[PDB]
Amino acid sequence: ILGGREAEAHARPYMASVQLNGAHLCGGVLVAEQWVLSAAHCLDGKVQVLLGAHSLSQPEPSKRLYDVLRAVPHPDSQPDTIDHDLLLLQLSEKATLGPAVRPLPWQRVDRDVAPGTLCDVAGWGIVNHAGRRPDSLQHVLLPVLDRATCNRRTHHDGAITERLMCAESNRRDSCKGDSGGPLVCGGVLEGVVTSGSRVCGNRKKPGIYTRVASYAAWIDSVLAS
Ligand SMILES: C[C@@H](NC(=O)[C@@H]1C[C@H]2C[C@H]2N1C(=O)Cn1nc(C(N)=O)c2ccncc21)c1cccc(Cl)c1F
Repeated sequence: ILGGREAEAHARPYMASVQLNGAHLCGGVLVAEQWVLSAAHCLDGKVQVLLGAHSLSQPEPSKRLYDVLRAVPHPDSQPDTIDHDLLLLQLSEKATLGPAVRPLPWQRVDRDVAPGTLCDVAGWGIVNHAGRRPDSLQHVLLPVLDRATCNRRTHHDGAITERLMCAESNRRDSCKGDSGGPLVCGGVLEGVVTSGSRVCGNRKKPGIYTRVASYAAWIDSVLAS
């Protein structure tokens, strides 16, 4: 997260770190007892999910690392595109829920949110241009950027489909390692940080997030498998 601040520890109990050989790979979001939603491009290394965490490195009572029974990339995702950029990770078992570990309800109405709606993105992604990686969860409050402005020639030039949304990227932004993490608006999961490479912190190139409501049938179908 560029230009953010350290998040209050365990105040987002749905935040997950998707890990590869015990190193942070992507954000994720606990959406069901046994399921973490993330981004398609995040993923034969050992993939785990860390829940209840603030620090990646430090012992915390709430911290628990879950093996993953199944990784289910969206079957229409493709490298070289950020369409359908979701990933569902079935944990080994139902996560132990408590104050620091709780599923986040996700948006089912497939309608756009208000322009400028202040949403919250958290992650363990890079925090500056040199690539400094934070130990502790960061977050940033970002206003939603309407899709029309996001698609202007000087911006993302028509690339933003109705299944995607944008937020402002003006020095504050998601960045590398934030992919797969939550964009939370009005207390509900609205979007998932995309996981294609993109410039961070450039106000002319907004952050892109996948609209979970647009993918309800997919999510429902995979969570009930
Ligand atoms: C392990 C490795 N993880 C990744 O590269 C993940 C894993 C794989 C999906 C792709 N990834 C991304 O981040 C993709 N991505 N998304 C955004 C975005 N939306 O702004 C972005 C902007 C710029 N470049 C890549 C970007 C990592 C390297 C260094 C530090 C950290 Cl903290 C870290 F996690």
